[PDB]
Order: sequence, then structure tokens, then C-alpha cells
Amino acid sequence: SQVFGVARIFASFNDTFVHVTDLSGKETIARVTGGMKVKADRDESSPYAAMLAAQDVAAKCKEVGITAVHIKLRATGGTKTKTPGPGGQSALRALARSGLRIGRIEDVTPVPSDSTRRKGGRRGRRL
RNA sequence: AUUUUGUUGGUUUCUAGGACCAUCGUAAUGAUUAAUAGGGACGGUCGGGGGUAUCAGUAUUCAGUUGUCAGAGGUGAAAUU
Ligand SMILES: [Mg+2]
Ligand SMILES: [Mg+2]
Ligand SMILES: [Mg+2]
Ligand SMILES: [Mg+2]
Ligand SMILES: [Mg+2]
Ligand SMILES: [Mg+2]
Ligand SMILES: [Mg+2]
Ligand SMILES: [Mg+2]
Ligand SMILES: [Mg+2]
Ligand SMILES: [Mg+2]
Ligand SMILES: [Mg+2]
Repeated sequence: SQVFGVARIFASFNDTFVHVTDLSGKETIARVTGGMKVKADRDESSPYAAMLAAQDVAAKCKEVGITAVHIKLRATGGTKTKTPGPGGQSALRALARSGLRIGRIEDVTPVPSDSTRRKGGRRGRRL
């Protein structure tokens, strides 16, 4: 039927990565980040920049033959936050509205079974 | 050692006295509770109680392979990087 890639979306609170690979993930097809669409650091992770980033990703996918993708959304994970950034929601909707077909969706945020010390110190970051 | 042998040393038998040792007979012969104190034993347990080994788990970082290409990182915004 369709030809599937894998859209590995890494949405932090400082940027948004839209990365489409093959099934194995060893072959990169298109990688457009929210920082390639704006010249201000403060909105590299904006929903607007993620939508533009996803459209460029979707456009590149079409000329190579990728007609559908599976979604593997992730946050920063590790010792840091597990909730996805604001750009992860926009890049997914933009991909679906660009004529690309959507397959399976999964959260693949790396989650420790209790692990390393987190930055900030005992008293946290004081603001 | 309490008396007397006319008498003082006496003298050791004698007398009597505790103090024990044996036998027999008397006797209802002789051991307070087990504290909703405690200690101990025992029986099924119950615990992320402790120690010594042992087996996971993903994560972090670093490295090896790869894949693409312009930014990545970080913040309230940036910059050092
Ligand atoms: Mg940023
Ligand atoms: Mg730029
Ligand atoms: Mg410090
Ligand atoms: Mg405060
Ligand atoms: Mg006389
Ligand atoms: Mg008792
Ligand atoms: Mg026992
Ligand atoms: Mg896992
Ligand atoms: Mg530059
Ligand atoms: Mg520059
Ligand atoms: Mg950045």
C-alpha cells in the first residue's frame, strides 16, 4: 500500500527537530529543525517554526517517495523534563495536513529506571 | 569447775552441766500466688530491619560503526561554547 518512513520528532523547550528516517532508522531522509526557519533564538521551539519545519520535511519526503510515516515523538528525557516541547504538537498536525499519511504514533522519550543527578543543585534554580 | 575428804598445792576416777554425735518415736513433717510486671522456650507468620555475595533495569557520559546537512546549545532575552 503506502510507503512508510519514521518521523522521529524531538521537541524540546529550546528547539524542535523534525527528523524522518527509513524503517531501520539508519538512513536519514530529511532533517529540518525549527532553528533553520527563524533567526531568533527565543522562538526556535515556537509552534509556528515547527509547522514550517514540518512542511519542509513533508515536501522533501514527497520527492523521494515517502508517502506515509510513523510518529515517534520524544521529549528531552534523561534527567530533564519528560513532557514534549510546544513544537511537537505543531509538527505532527502540519505533517498530517500536508498530504502525508500517518501510521503508528508512539512516545519514545528516554525514561530512566532512577539514574543520574540532575543539574541545578539541591536548592534548584532560584529565580 | 559449782561442792568435800581436819587441811594447800591436790588427782583422776568419781560425781553434774552445757555442746555435739547416733538410734527410735512423735507430725497433716516442711516449698504462698503466677501480676492483662517481666525473662525464657515453642508455632505459623510478617517486614523497603541488618550483613555477605548475586541478578535486573533503562537512563547519563564516552567510544565505535552509520546516515544526511546548517546550524546546534542555552535563557526572561542573550552570550561564553
Ligand atoms: Mg533555543
Ligand atoms: Mg538561523
Ligand atoms: Mg554553578
Ligand atoms: Mg521565585
Ligand atoms: Mg575443806
Ligand atoms: Mg504472669
Ligand atoms: Mg520464630
Ligand atoms: Mg524502554
Ligand atoms: Mg554561524
Ligand atoms: Mg549565525
Ligand atoms: Mg538552539
